[PDB]
Amino acid sequence: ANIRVAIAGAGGRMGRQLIQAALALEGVQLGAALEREGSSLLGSDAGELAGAGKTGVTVQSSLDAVKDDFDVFIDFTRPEGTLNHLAFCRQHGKGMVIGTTGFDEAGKQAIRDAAADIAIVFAANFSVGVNVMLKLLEKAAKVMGDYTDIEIIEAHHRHKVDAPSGTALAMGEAIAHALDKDLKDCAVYSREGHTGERVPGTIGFATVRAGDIVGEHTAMFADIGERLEITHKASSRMTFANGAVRSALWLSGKESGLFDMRDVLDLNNL
Amino acid sequence: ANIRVAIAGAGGRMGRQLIQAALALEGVQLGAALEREGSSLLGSDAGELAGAGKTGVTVQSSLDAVKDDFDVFIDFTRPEGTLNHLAFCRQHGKGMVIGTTGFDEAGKQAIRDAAADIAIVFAANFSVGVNVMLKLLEKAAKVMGDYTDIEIIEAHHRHKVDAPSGTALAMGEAIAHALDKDLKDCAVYSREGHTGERVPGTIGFATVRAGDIVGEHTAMFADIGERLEITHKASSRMTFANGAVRSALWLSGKESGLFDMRDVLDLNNL
Amino acid sequence: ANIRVAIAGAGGRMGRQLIQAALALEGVQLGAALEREGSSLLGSDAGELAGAGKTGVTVQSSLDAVKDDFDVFIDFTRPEGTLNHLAFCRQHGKGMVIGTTGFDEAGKQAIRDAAADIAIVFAANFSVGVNVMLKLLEKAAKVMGDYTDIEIIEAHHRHKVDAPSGTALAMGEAIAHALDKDLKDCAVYSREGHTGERVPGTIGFATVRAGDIVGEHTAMFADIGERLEITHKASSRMTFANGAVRSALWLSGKESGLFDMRDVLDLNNL
Amino acid sequence: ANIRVAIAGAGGRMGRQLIQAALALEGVQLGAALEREGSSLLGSDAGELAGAGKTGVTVQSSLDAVKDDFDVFIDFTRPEGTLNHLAFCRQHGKGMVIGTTGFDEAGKQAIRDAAADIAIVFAANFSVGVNVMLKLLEKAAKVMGDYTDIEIIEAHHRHKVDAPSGTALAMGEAIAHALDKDLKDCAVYSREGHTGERVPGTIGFATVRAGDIVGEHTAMFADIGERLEITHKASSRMTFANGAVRSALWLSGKESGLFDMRDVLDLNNL
Ligand SMILES: NC(=O)c1ccc[n+]([C@@H]2O[C@H](COP(=O)([O-])OP(=O)(O)OC[C@H]3O[C@@H](n4cnc5c(N)ncnc54)[C@H](O)[C@@H]3O)[C@@H](O)[C@H]2O)c1
Ligand SMILES: NC(=O)c1ccc[n+]([C@@H]2O[C@H](COP(=O)([O-])OP(=O)(O)OC[C@H]3O[C@@H](n4cnc5c(N)ncnc54)[C@H](O)[C@@H]3O)[C@@H](O)[C@H]2O)c1
Ligand SMILES: NC(=O)c1ccc[n+]([C@@H]2O[C@H](COP(=O)([O-])OP(=O)(O)OC[C@H]3O[C@@H](n4cnc5c(N)ncnc54)[C@H](O)[C@@H]3O)[C@@H](O)[C@H]2O)c1
Ligand SMILES: NC(=O)c1ccc[n+]([C@@H]2O[C@H](COP(=O)([O-])OP(=O)(O)OC[C@H]3O[C@@H](n4cnc5c(N)ncnc54)[C@H](O)[C@@H]3O)[C@@H](O)[C@H]2O)c1
Repeated sequence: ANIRVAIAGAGGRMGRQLIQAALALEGVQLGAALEREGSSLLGSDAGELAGAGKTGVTVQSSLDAVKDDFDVFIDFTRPEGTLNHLAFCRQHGKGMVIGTTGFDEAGKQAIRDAAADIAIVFAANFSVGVNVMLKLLEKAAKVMGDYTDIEIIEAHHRHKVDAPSGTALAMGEAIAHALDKDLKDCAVYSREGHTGERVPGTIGFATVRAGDIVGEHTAMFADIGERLEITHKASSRMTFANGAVRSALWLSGKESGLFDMRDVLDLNNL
Repeated sequence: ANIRVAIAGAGGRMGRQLIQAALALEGVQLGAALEREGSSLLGSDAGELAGAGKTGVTVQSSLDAVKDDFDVFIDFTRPEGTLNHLAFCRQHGKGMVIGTTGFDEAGKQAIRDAAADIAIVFAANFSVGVNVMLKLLEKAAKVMGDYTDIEIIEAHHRHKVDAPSGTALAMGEAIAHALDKDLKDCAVYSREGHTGERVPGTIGFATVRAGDIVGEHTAMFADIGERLEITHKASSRMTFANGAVRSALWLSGKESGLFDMRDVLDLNNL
Repeated sequence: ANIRVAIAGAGGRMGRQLIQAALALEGVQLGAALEREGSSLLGSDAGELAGAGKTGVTVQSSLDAVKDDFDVFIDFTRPEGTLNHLAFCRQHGKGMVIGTTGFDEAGKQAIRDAAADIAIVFAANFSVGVNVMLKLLEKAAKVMGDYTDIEIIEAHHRHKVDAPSGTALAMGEAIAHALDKDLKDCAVYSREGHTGERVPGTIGFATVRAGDIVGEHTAMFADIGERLEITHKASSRMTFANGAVRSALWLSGKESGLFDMRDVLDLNNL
Repeated sequence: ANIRVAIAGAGGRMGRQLIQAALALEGVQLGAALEREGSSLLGSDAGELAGAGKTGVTVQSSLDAVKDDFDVFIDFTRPEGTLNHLAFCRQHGKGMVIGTTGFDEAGKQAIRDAAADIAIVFAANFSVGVNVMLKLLEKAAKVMGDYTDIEIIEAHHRHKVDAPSGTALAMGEAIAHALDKDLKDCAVYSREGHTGERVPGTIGFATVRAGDIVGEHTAMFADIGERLEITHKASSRMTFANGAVRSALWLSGKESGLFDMRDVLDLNNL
């Protein structure tokens, strides 16, 4: 019952979860369900896709076709698709929640630029948990980070291709900044053979790849005699679907500006 | 080389660690080393006790004997001993770092009262780690605490007699307050047989007792799809010795008032 | 391409997973797909249900209807349903893989009795992982169990109603037997207030209930100076679907007898 | 009250623990306490060193001086020292428990050779826990190792110089053998940048270095839907002192042969 949303990528891993997350969320209605033209346009929506009910909400291929059908557009697709939707939403004040990744500089640039006519939440990671952990780790670095050893460990399924995750990296920068240094001057990503002694001031990263682990991140601050650990474990991708939808909702009343989860979660004044 | 400290309880589990912690700390000198009269007054100090060097600093039995020998008094003994030292330090402006526990109301009351003539740091738990975790858990409860399930797990050695630790309890109150409720209205300490379903809004506590674990505390905030955990592991009692000494030092320049670790660590503005 | 299986409960939480697990497994074909008569008999199978392909394999309501369609019958339904299927399979030598739980003594009794005419794998827990852990914990108890403190911790989602899980309980008995004692003479399930000291020889159990955790079990053997932990984490119910299907397959060539996972996994000679 | 032992290295990190472990153990008496000639020959033993009692047992510098004073010799010193003691014990049938590491091939060779005249327990790691875990991990690999991803994670204090520990390496070989392959053909020790996908069949190792962690080892076997983890956490070096002393005792009645913990712990028939 409020704000309607459109879900681009409706049959992809993220669009389904996004449908379930949307229904399930209150204060949000499911306006449109896009997919691209050429697929089996997998039975005009419903629980069709999102294994849910049925919903007279049926998947489509046309942006202008639905224009009056949603208020906020949520995208977890591909940079190229995004940029198109971006142009349309921008044309007709339609807010975006964007979680597609891998833009090039030009990519990102359109986004900030579309951001003065529409309201956009753009974020790398939409898990609330993760966004809080990043805030915590700062504080934490404030008082313990200094004199404590700092090591980040992250585990992911056997098909993740980049080591150490992007979240581990953000964790790393979050801290290094806190200590007001540069991640690049103090990071160590590998430890094989005779290393000699751990170097004070660095931030080691350890990386585990196995099974279907969706994502676990732990930050450690070790002194002599005690350890503080802050771990975030994602159990399923619903974790981002939930936080995308929460932000769609938060966009309510919002005319324009570029935002992220700190904005949504008000981690700022926190 | 600065501020000298006296260490009451010099041959007890805490007084040794406290000697090592003191030497090792910089900006602090070891002025006096008390024990009570009647013991083997275990070879007038040194590495004697604290397995350290030797130090022309030799253990004693007389408060007035050392009065000019230390500036700050650190006590991890017994309420009764404390109250005495308390009276002496109070007489002659001598600051206290107090970590003795188990006062009765009258106990605590003398303390606050001695607190207008001398400067005292009185704390239940002097581990920095723990004190930060407690600050974090609040913040955390702020944004996730609400709609997330909250469970505290703590492990301790097989001779701890009270379940769930005092730290778990403080963890619990730290949160419940954050959510602005009462720990007493929402706590669950045991789960045996047919419980039926977990009740939204409660804070379960699980308690593990085994071996020589000095102390591990984990707070969990579980949603559907993700978990944030904040764990503090004490590896040795040096963790409190360190933070007692850090507070002794912090007391420098301090005339009077009652304080604790939030004060020492400035967790306040944090 | 081999052995066909029928999946009773085809639209329940377990029957879908069981369909996916079956296709995906090799050396196994999907013969029949039952549901009971009266439901929306959720579109005669396929990826219909198990979000899979389509499969000319369509859900049904009639046991005799499919009799020539499967070789082994897999049941994760209700005791009452089971007992029926049981009678049919027993009539016409059809092997069972049974994972339905909660029989009464009479229940279990039919099962052992059907077991001399057909081959049945009956198990409480069909996760391979868990079945290995239970074997390990014995061995383990053999050499460390004795003089080490033993504590079992288990976490499950907020709608589990019985504390401490059935797996924790089996873990407990697995050990107690190893030490050749009785679980009932040495178990402790709760620890609230002044407990006094941990009692040598007992097996404490700690129980965590939160979010959507599907199931985590940890067994601890703590001495002075070291801890051995054996943890099994279920990430999704596919873990049992997989092991049910593996047993269906194992049943190949098997005329009759009652078996379980130790049999399937040959944990016996292990 | 039985078997006396001599402890070479009596003031080193290991010799003290070894004294405490010895007294504390029953069925073992403390015969001699060596150190080398030139040190402060730290007050002829007692709780002197091992912070224990006093013991008319006083530290020495002469092997022949004590020859009638102990039955079994325990060494955690240096290869060079070892080789000497080795020659003496060999001369006069005196059993050895050896935990000194870093021999060269010639080193090891003397040992096996001294092993036909005296009885020696020679082991890299004397923690019982670790020795059981290694046995478990085999079994485990037997049934799950194959099709599961295998990752070893180990943490150690900030002054350990070799990555991945020797225990992680032994863990690795223990498994690889189980699967009957070669550790060297399937190990991966580092994961930095674009790795591409995890390769089936390898054994990744992740390495954490921080604070004063004495040693934590975890072996993981991950499938789709479940994980089995076997973790061993050393809390203090007493863990090896205990197992050295247990082996000294086990040596009782033993004339000659080369042995290790599997022998002591009978992990063989296990
Ligand atoms: N930021 C976050 O927290 C977060 C989390 C998870 C994934 N993601 C991102 O979300 C996106 C979705 O990934 P996914 O796992 O759903 O995988 P996927 O392959 O299932 O997603 C592809 C989806 O996008 C649609 N799409 C592709 N190209 C398109 C085009 N040109 N025009 C229109 N529709 C197009 C596809 O039709 C499909 O629906 C990715 O960019 C991923 O990087 C982000
Ligand atoms: N607050 C913290 O973070 C923290 C942490 C650990 C322990 N503690 C507390 O510190 C204290 C020390 O415990 P401990 O493990 O050292 O055990 P312990 O038995 O070793 O401590 C006893 C010490 O106090 C001395 N003492 C006892 N009674 C005395 C008296 N009447 N007058 C003078 N000296 C006296 C004893 O002589 C001995 O030195 C306890 O109160 C404990 O509750 C606090
Ligand atoms: N042993 C294991 O490792 C294991 C693991 C998980 C669950 N289980 C068990 O498997 C079963 C399935 O649970 P579920 O989560 O799929 O939940 P569910 O509610 O989805 O399962 C019910 C399914 O059984 C069918 N069914 C019910 N009554 C029937 C009847 N009289 N005749 C025929 N069909 C009938 C329903 O139609 C439905 O398909 C339960 O008994 C559960 O205890 C066992
Ligand atoms: N195998 C195990 O499980 C295990 C565990 C821990 C350490 N270790 C080994 O045990 C040994 C002890 O290490 P440590 O931490 O006690 O450190 P350390 O520096 O305290 O040990 C040195 C000790 O050996 C003595 N020593 C040195 N050279 C000697 C010589 N030539 N002749 C006689 N005495 C001599 C020193 O006097 C001192 O007592 C090392 O080899 C270490 O690698 C083994």
